[PDB]
Formats: sequence, structure tokens, C-alpha cells
Amino acid sequence: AEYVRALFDFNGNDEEDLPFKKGDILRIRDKPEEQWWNAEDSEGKRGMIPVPYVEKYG
Repeated sequence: AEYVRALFDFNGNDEEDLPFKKGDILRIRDKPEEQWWNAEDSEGKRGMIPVPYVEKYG
């Protein structure tokens, strides 16, 4: 929980869903749900995204 990347892309719009790509990098800031995590895009936008549609980085 700190750095995750999407390998399925989705692009929501933000303000409710962090738009990612099929291999985008993000950071885990909050986690209200279990399936959706509040990660921040490289832009610094706090939005929820699917954990199954993304992974973690090292």
C-alpha cells in the first residue's frame, strides 16, 4: 500500500475514480473499501481504483 500500477487501464475521470492505464503507476493514500482503493495518480489526484485491475510496485 503506497505504490500500485494498473495493467488493465480504465480511465474513470477522477473525483470518484482514479483514471489509470494498462500499466500506469499510482500511490496508495487511502483505502475506504476493499475492492476499491483510494490511490493518487502521478498528477496527484486522489481517487478510488480497482485493486484487481492494478498491482503493487517495488
